[PDB]
Amino acid sequence: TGDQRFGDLVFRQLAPNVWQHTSYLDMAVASNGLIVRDGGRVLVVDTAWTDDQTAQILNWIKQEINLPVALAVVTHAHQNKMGGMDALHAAGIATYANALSNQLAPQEGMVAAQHSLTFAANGWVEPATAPNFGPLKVFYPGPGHTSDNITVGIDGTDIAFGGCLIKDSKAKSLGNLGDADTEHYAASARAFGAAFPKASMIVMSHSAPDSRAAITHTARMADKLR
Ligand SMILES: [Zn+2]
Ligand SMILES: [Zn+2]
Repeated sequence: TGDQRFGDLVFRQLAPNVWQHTSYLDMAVASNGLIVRDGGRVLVVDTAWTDDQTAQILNWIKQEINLPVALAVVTHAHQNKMGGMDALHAAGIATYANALSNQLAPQEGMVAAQHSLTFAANGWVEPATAPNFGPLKVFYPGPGHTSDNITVGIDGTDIAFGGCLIKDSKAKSLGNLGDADTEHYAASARAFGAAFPKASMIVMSHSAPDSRAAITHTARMADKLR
């Protein structure tokens, strides 16, 4: 209830101007991103697993929102986040990613975003690299899930997007591979929480939106790794 199926994708409205988009890849693994309505334009966080799935995202937006997609930001260089970059570019959408994500993308078989984000030493995005991001507040919490993994808060809402960094409050593991920073993971998770201290709805890549318990639980799980 509240979920719209659209082809093989699923869309859930989280707020008047925010939807979660979900795509699947058989390895039947879900991956979430965000769609944000900002006045006369749409902003997208993360692609779907594939170009064709991402094109469907844009199809859904055209139908349900009917506003031009101005830009997209992807939160790290893995297929579930950057797999549909070509689809974004073919639609004339300006794309942004961590400079490191763009550096890693060719090795991961991903297409690099058109623009590179860089970050101050306190983790907040450098304003000039993220021009006209509207309500999107982009924060690099430090290495965790990956070295390049970044997070996005939505001003005007209680929503913060933790991507693959944050696991749900009942997650039985962190499901990291070799590119995880198991030393700094805990601190990065907590940095994310501190960057968006008022966010009460935490959106993440691999499960439904959860409370702030997702953040503290993730950090506590990561504490066991150090
Ligand atoms: Zn990942
Ligand atoms: Zn993931």
